[PDB]
Amino acid sequence: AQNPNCNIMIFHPTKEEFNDFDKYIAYMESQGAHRAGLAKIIPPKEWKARETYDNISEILIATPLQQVASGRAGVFTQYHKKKKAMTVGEYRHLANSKKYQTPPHQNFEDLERKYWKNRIYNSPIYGADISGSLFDENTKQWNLGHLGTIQDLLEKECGVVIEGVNTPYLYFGMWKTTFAWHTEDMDLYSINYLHLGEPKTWYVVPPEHGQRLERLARELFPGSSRGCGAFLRHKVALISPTVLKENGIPFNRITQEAGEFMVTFPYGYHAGFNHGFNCAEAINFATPRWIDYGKMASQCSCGEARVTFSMDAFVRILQPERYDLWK
Ligand SMILES: Cc1cc2nc[nH]c2cc1C
Ligand SMILES: O=C(O)CNC(=O)C(=O)O
Ligand code: NI
Ligand SMILES: [Zn+2]
Repeated sequence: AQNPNCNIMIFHPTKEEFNDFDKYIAYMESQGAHRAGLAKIIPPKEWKARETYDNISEILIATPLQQVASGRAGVFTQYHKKKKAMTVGEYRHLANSKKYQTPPHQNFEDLERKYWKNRIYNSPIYGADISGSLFDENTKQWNLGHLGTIQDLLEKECGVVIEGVNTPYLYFGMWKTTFAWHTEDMDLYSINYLHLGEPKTWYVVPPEHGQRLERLARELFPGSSRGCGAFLRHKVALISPTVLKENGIPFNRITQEAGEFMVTFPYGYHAGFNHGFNCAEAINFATPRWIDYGKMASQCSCGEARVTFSMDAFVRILQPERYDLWK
């Protein structure tokens, strides 16, 4: 078996290898990349997402989210308080203000220490889940707005035709902005391109060990666990690497820099934080190997977790018992 220790692998495709997206994902998996739950892909040196990021300041963040923490430094939840709309230019200015800017630090490790020590005492503002794309329409390779759709994957594999669409989201971050422990909707893959700005640090649990994270989460957030059989779907729970280590949970970490892709694999729990002002674009996707994970995906039915229009069809076809129980 390839990659038995479930290490995060880093790939450097040539421009020739960067032409066929599906083929390269399959190649990464042939090398065991999926066992980690997360992989980094550094694009060919000749490749660009777009010519410049010069004129993005007029993008609107209709509903910026203030991420307010509760708990202790290594075990906390966050809720999102909606704020008034602001442009990306205004958001960038806010991110660089004295109140919100990245503190002095020695290196990524020092900054990581500061994040876990001090995160809960601040409430950074995140621009999340903004439908759109910053890929130039003429970018032919790894254009996250031009991927084959999950609906077409399901149709090719299973012969069922379903409603629904599949488009990218933009994420504008600042220092300490946080993404909670989660797998993707329907335990899909995701791909994430860091367009510009400061780095993003990721933590990930190997898919084969996901239940270990679930069990720890039930112990650490016992009320939440009683309220919902899949409360990590709510995307509000954080657990630090120190607490994971103390509880013997297998995980890895890596920092993504501007110009790099990350892929998360089916049922790879991940969490992380932004180092400073940045912009990422992400979208879910599927492969034939995903289908069995989609069938097994745990669902929130307490009502807290958002179920998109397109998710409906996934549940209806892959999980008809769970769907009927909904209805
Ligand atoms: C181990 C395991 C547990 C799961 N629970 C939901 N999907 C799953 C997929 C795997 C692989
Ligand atoms: O970047 C973020 O804020 C969170 N992104 C993801 O969880 C992802 O791409 O799968
Ligand atoms: Ni994700
Ligand atoms: Zn729930």
